[PDB]
Amino acid sequence: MAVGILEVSLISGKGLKRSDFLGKIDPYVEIQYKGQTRKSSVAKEDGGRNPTWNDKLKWRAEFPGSGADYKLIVKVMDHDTFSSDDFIGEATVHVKELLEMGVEKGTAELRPTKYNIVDSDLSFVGELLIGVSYSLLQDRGMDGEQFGGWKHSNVDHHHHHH
Repeated sequence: MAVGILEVSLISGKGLKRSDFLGKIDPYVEIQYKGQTRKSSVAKEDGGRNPTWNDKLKWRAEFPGSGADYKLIVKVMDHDTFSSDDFIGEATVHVKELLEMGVEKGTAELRPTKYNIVDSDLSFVGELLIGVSYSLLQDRGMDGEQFGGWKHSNVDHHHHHH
C-alpha cells in the first residue's frame, strides 16, 4: 500500500521474447534537455554488454492493496543451506512486499537475497539485475547521458567423445 516512483538499474537483461522488429532503434537511452524523458524499452536480446551507469528507469507505482498476511514469495530461490553468495535476479513477479514496505518509512529496498527469476513457475521470469528498490515520490526527472553499445553472440559446449 504505497504510491511512489520505482527505480531500476540498466545493468543487463535477456529478451527471450520478440517484437515488431528489434534493432538499434527500439532500445533507446533516457537522454533529454527539454522537460520530459523516456525510459529504455524492453531489452534487445542479451544487452548486458552495456554499462549500468548508462541510465536508470523509472515508473509510476500505486498502492497494490492490503494483503493482510499471506503471500510469502521468500521460498522460491535456489541453494539454501545457510547463506548463498551467488545471485540470479528478479523479474516482474509478485513482489509488492517491497513497494508496500516503502510507505512504512517513506522508502523501501529489496533485502540481500537471491530472489527467483529462473524459468520454473512464477510469472515467466527471465533475466534482470538486482537492486530495483522502491521509494515514495512522483517527480520523474530526466538525467542520463549519451551512450551506446553492441553485441553478437556467445555459445559453446564441452564434448570430447561420443
